[PDB]
Amino acid sequence: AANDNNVEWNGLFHDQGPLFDNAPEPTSTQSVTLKLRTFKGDITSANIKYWDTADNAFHWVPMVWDSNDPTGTFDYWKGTIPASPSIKYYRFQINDGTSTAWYNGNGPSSTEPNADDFYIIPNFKTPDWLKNGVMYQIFPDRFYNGDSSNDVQTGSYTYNGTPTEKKAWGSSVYADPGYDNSLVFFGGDLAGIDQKLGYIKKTLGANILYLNPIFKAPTNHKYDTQDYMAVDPAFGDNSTLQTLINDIHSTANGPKGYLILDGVFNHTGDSHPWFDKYNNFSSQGAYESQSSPWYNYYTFYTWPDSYASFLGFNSLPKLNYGNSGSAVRGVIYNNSNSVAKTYLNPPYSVDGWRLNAAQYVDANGNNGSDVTNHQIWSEFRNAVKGVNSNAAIIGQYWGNANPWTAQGNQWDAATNFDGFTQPVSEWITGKDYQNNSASISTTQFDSWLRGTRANYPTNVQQSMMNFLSNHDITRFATRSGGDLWKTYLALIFQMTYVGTPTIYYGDEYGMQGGADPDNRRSFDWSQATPSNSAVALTQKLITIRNQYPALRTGSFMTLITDDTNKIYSYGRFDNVNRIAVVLNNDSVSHTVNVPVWQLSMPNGSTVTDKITGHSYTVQNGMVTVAVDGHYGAVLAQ
Ligand SMILES: OC[C@H]1O[C@@H](O[C@H]2[C@H](O)[C@@H](O)[C@@H](OC[C@H]3O[C@@H](O[C@H]4[C@H](O)[C@@H](O)[C@H](O[C@H]5[C@H](O)[C@@H](O)[C@@H](OC[C@H]6O[C@H](O[C@H]7[C@H](O)[C@@H](O)[C@@H](O[C@H]8[C@H](O)[C@@H](O)[C@@H](OC[C@H]9O[C@H](O[C@H]%10[C@H](O)[C@@H](O)[C@@H](O)O[C@@H]%10CO)[C@H](O)[C@@H](O)[C@@H]9O)O[C@@H]8CO)O[C@@H]7CO)[C@H](O)[C@@H](O)[C@@H]6O)O[C@@H]5CO)O[C@@H]4CO)[C@H](O)[C@@H](O)[C@@H]3O)O[C@@H]2CO)[C@H](O)[C@@H](O)[C@@H]1O
Ligand SMILES: OC[C@H]1O[C@H](O[C@H]2[C@H](O)[C@@H](O)[C@H](O[C@H]3[C@H](O)[C@@H](O)[C@H](OC[C@H]4O[C@@H](O[C@H]5[C@H](O)[C@@H](O)[C@H](O)O[C@@H]5CO)[C@H](O)[C@@H](O)[C@@H]4O)O[C@@H]3CO)O[C@@H]2CO)[C@H](O)[C@@H](O)[C@@H]1O
Ligand SMILES: OC[C@H]1O[C@@H](O[C@H]2[C@H](O)[C@@H](O)[C@H](O)O[C@@H]2CO)[C@H](O)[C@@H](O)[C@@H]1O
Ligand SMILES: OC[C@H]1O[C@@H](O)[C@H](O)[C@@H](O)[C@@H]1O
Ligand SMILES: OC[C@H]1O[C@H](O)[C@H](O)[C@@H](O)[C@@H]1O
Ligand SMILES: [Ca+2]
Ligand SMILES: [Ca+2]
Ligand SMILES: [Ca+2]
Repeated sequence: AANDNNVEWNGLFHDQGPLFDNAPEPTSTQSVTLKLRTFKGDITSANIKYWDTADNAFHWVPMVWDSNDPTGTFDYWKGTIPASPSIKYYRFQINDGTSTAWYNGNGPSSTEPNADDFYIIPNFKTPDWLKNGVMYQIFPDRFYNGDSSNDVQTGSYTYNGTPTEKKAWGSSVYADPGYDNSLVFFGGDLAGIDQKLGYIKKTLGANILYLNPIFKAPTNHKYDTQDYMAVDPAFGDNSTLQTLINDIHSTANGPKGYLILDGVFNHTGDSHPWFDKYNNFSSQGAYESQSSPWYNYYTFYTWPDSYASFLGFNSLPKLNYGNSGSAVRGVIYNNSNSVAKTYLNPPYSVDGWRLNAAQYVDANGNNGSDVTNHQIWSEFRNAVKGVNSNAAIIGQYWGNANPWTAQGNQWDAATNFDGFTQPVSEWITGKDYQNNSASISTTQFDSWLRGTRANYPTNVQQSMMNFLSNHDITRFATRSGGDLWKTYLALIFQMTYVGTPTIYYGDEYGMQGGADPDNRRSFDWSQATPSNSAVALTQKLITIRNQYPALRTGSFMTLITDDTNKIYSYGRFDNVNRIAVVLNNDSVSHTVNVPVWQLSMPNGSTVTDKITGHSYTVQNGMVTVAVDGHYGAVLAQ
């Protein structure tokens, strides 16, 4: 490069990784020093332009040359944004004579952007164990029956005039005639999970567990809560939970673990004593009497048959959060003996909550996604973080969760459907996560990922729940036609991308299943061993991620987007590590010349494909590696 009235986008780069930001999660008193990369001697001037919420105006901070990278290929321009309590957003204006280019969260641009600027949210912190961990999701009843004595039997009890049905382990999940899909139980419980911690924390290596509902409820999924204060008898009791939490936190059976619980706070089941539609309690619920001490916990349009609920389901009456200081906000999160704080406090001390249907939480029966909804979650945050500043908060949202995270006063992250699940699904399987035809090329994939990451602050990005699938969508293995290689590719990408790798029990070995409830089959433990290639790779990958901080909290730079050969290469890097990931989304093999010079990997230095053990030597900024179709290489140094 040179001073030639031309700013070369290729050399330009910046994100909030260690090399470019010395304060990614600053306090009110820490200033943020930014570094921008450009080809050596490529520009003439560069400036940081930031909008400060303090005075609603833009501010200018001319940058100065700071240094060259070890390979003398790039320049690092420096500039500092002053320390203060206010949220700020910035972008860079890069000049080279008569040529100007802009750069922000969405990369280089010819015209000045007005959205996707980088974020600086003082005092906003997301739990680092979440950024650096690997999560494992479990749908309780279908993981492992560790205690058959608490098993729900056929006919044990009935719900809304329908007996429960028990299935032999491994059988189909669909209810037989006379029964209901939501009342089919396989016997999965807490003792079961406790007995299989070794497989989770050692065989795989995951250090975080997220469980679907485990509180008293009549269904098998349990989102129709009957009592948040008691573990459903079928899964055990509260002391069984205490034991499990102790074994999860234990460092004597593997790495230190963390437990995240599903919080269904937008509604309750219709059989919860506060509502008591079927009169299962001597107390009087809202449905039973307009005098009920809990009458105002709900919204009735025409008492008692017509009332607000979750998406029209009468079994899920919607809670009325009213205004600040309301009884409802008290039992859910404000009171020390509320659902949220009870489990966050001893003798439970869980590590976080997954906010179910979080966007709908509101007052008076409205559907949220408004001021009230956001006011509630920001109070929810103070409450949780007041009890444990390291307790994670991850909300369920299928689109852009920027409105619930970009101000650092609500959730730490969100279920990454839009930023991970969908793009990965369409790129590798040619299907969206509902299994309908939807394909995207590599260039598109890379563009989809960049735009979605730009929707969130860096610490949020690094805390997003990235799963290939879950209890509400179809199995990745099913969307791929059983082609286990597509699972390999998915895993390698998932374990090396930005965000919390999240495995939905079964995906690690390639489990199938279509739309609910078929996406909640019982875990086949004969497949749960390294003899299964998917499992072995999963474990291998998890070890690799835990080995390099760069894969968890490092920068991310796109390296190759080849739609012809279907090759995707990106680099994860920081002050100490440079890692080039090369993915082959094609069905045949391809030899790729990886431009590792982009990550400043010195010539003559060696790299190692952590996935095969095979080592390579960097020569002329490149590294040639052969990669099978639907597979990948993780060149690290
Ligand atoms: O062998 C296979 C090979 O061969 C071929 O395959 C063939 C196959 O052989 C054929 O048989 C054939 O099968 C097709 C499919 O048939 C299915 O059966 C049909 C049913 O018979 C029929 O009744 C049904 O019709 C309606 C139904 O009547 C309606 O009532 C309605 O029901 C919806 C839903 O209700 C209940 O859901 C529960 C949940 O289970 C429970 O967990 C909880 O939900 C909570 C969430 O879990 C939690 O995360 C949170 O979520 C909040 C979000 O909610 C909303 O998101 C929705 C989203 O909108 C949906 O798209 C989807 O993703 O679900 C999510 C989650 O709900 C909201 O939008 C978001 O914003 C929120 O964030 O909170 C909630 C609440 O707390 O509670 C709910 C409610 O109580 C039931 O339990 C559940 O089962 C049910 O689905 O809708 C259905 C229709 O949608 O229709 C089905 C299908 O037509 C079988 O069941 C299927 O398994 C089968 O796939 O054809 C196939 C061909 O494909 C093939 O050729 C080969 O390829 C195969 O390999
Ligand atoms: O901060 C630690 C830093 O210290 C040392 O760098 C000093 C340097 O010794 C000073 O000369 C420098 O002062 C000015 C300089 O007078 C001015 O001309 C220059 O203009 C910007 C141009 O900078 C160019 O970068 C480097 C180039 O990459 C090097 O190979 C070459 O030897 O030096 C130049 C800078 O002179 C850039 O490529 C051009 O496009 C720019 O037009 O700006 C500097 C600084 O404002 O101050 C430096 C303090 O940082 C060490 O040499 C350095 O390694 C340490 O990182
Ligand atoms: O979070 C909403 C919105 O915020 C955007 O940041 C700044 C923007 O940089 C500034 O130019 C404008 O005046 O104010 C907004 C904040 O209100 C961010 O760039 C967007 O992506 C984001 O959607
Ligand atoms: O068509 C399916 C094919 O996908 C490719 O990615 C794999 O390398 C092959 O082994 C497999 O047979
Ligand atoms: O369907 C394609 C689009 O899907 C979603 O809206 C993504 O957020 C967007 O980035 C992508 O372009
Ligand atoms: Ca130039
Ligand atoms: Ca059991
Ligand atoms: Ca009653």
